[PDB]
Amino acid sequence: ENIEVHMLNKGAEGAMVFEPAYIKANPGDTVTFIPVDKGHNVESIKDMIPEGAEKFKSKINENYVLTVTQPGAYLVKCTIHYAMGMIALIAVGDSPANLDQIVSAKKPKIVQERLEKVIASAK
Ligand SMILES: [Cu+2]
Repeated sequence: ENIEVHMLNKGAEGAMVFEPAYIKANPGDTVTFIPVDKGHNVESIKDMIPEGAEKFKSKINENYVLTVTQPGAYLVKCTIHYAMGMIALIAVGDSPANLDQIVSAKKPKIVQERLEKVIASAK
């Protein structure tokens, strides 16, 4: 299956967001990131992707189709607006083994609050 994600300057949760910012997927699924607004990209955060998944980085303003394989949680960001809270969390499979680690990992205070909200009122 495919899951469409939009990158926007302004969304329900504020400025610089991924909608949806919580993505539940299965191995083999694809996630397509569409920058409806310009000046955005998608990139995996170091140490916040699973076991053997490979890191990735898209081009600014480009549509990017990610194929998810390894089960576990992935924290991704917009390289350009990471500091302002632009993140999305992808959960591949049930009970992702690295979720608690990611939630504890060090990262900007604004992304943390955003991350807390996506796991809470959502899932
Ligand atoms: Cu951005």
